Amino acid sequence: PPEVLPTLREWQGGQGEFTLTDRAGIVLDGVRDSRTAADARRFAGELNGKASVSQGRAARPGDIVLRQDPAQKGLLGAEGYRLTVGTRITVTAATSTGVFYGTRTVLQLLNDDGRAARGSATDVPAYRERGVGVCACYINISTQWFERLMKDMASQKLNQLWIEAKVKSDTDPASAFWGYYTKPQVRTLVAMARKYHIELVPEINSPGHMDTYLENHPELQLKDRDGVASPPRLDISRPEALAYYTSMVDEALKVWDSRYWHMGADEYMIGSSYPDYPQLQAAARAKFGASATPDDLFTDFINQVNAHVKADGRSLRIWNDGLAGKNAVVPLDRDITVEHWLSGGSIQQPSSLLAEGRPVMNSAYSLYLVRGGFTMQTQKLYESDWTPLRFEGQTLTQGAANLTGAKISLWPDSAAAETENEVETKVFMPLRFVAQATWGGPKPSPTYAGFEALARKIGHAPGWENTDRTPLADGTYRLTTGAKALAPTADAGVSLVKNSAASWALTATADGYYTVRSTESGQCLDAVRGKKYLGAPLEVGAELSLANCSTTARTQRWQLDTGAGALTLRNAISQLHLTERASDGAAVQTTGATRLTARAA
Ligand SMILES: CC(=O)N[C@@H]1[C@@H](O)[C@H](O)[C@@H](CO)O[C@@H]1O
Repeated sequence: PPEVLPTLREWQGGQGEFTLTDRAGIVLDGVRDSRTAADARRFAGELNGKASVSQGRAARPGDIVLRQDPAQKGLLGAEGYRLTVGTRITVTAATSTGVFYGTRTVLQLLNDDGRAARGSATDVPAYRERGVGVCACYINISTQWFERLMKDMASQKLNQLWIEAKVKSDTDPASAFWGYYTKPQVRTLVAMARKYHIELVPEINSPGHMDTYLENHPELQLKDRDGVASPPRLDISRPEALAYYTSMVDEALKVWDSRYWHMGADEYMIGSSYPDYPQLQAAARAKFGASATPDDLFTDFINQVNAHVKADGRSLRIWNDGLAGKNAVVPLDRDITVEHWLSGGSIQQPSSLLAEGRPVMNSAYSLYLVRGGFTMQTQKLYESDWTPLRFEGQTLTQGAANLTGAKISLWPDSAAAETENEVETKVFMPLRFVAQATWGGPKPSPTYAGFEALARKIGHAPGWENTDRTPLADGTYRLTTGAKALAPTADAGVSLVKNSAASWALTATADGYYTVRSTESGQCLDAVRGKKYLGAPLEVGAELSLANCSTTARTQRWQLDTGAGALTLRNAISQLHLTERASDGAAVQTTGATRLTARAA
């Protein structure tokens, strides 16, 4: 079988080889489809040489034929294709997506030497949800980084991107504090996902983990028997609580424009806490009788969100850990997808969830990457023959129609411990592994070493890189705006100082940033002031400063964002830019930027 990733579901080999010559063309000989044609024009360019795209002439030996035939939808589904490698290559699919995935395989087949052994496959995914999740909460993850991830996902036939993030709110401006995405930024991500055949699954977590929204709304916070508020927890016994959350959901769904909504619902309450929340107890018993629990009120709240989003043709998803068999009266609505990440205690088992007839996704903790914490051990998973049947706590003995797939999940828990560019490096093999496990073809090799070699040979998606990480040669520069230059000032501060001749040693790092070191003091430009979340300096307005250079301080790493006349400096961790403070000229971090001209010194 061919060395492609994910591997083909089957392969019937033949004799001979297809070879790409400068005579080859790309032939679209099915239905007219502008998306398929645009994708095909990119594909034609991603091959060596100069292939033209046509949709009027018959195919010929040596051509790559892309045949979109909607009548094949029953056989091939929305994402499958039929590949023939002969004297010509033929990809037959029912949809633009299926043709695209076929062309991902073709690129890999021709990568090494423009030749491919002959044969054929019907290649259809074993699972319908093949995912990566990124938690872009507290911190901000750049849109350029997301575009690169989407290209890489698409190149490996992954089709689902979960994003937990705050949208800068017009509905509730008191929640609009960094990190967030603007509505234009969200629409940019939406456009990217559509282009790369990826479904976005946005999340605002509720009714736990709401500290990023409830900080300025103490009236909505859950109180215990002692009267003590839990800042991250919404009081679901208050009607104003559901109204608040569904408002924020509505505002986010308008811009994300996704079919799915993920409301989270992880880490809200456990039964050992029930003596301390008699008001949730009371509210539950009032509604659902003498056996009802706080978990019944929780499940009901989720079902209410379900009804809300279903009214606008959307579908709901949650994490699994709040399903612990204590909802005595109120079952979770069956058309809510449950993403299983955690087992233990009385948490409901995968088998039990699947037996209930709901969609269940495997989002195992084992598939997590956590800044400063656990890293998915792809080698071990490969060596132990991990598949989506292997949930935390339980391995299923057979498949199920309602097991949707799996995803890897990226979390920022110790947010200053690792840059997004370092996470990008770390996720390379996880991404290929979950793509392989969910597409569902046979292993290319018994052991991991062969898989890894193949993955690294293929490398990133064609067109992956979307930035220039090293726009300045390493050296000493003055950084100027008008009459001012960046310079050291009082109390380890840095400012834009009129008529200053100060200069800085800029040196690229291995992870796509620069250190910025004062030629005067020898100290490094850093972000260590202001409010921290998850250990990271995320306050807009916080002053920048100088500190002893450190190889481990990720807050000393700066991204150079380029223009023709000037550049801006973005902190790797905070994702805010160096900005001049008007009152005193101090360099501070904000969502704007001061444009600086680099002048060799
Ligand atoms: C769904 C999920 O992973 N929930 C939480 C996550 O919110 C948090 O970052 C982590 C801290 O260790 O605990 C759990 O993993």
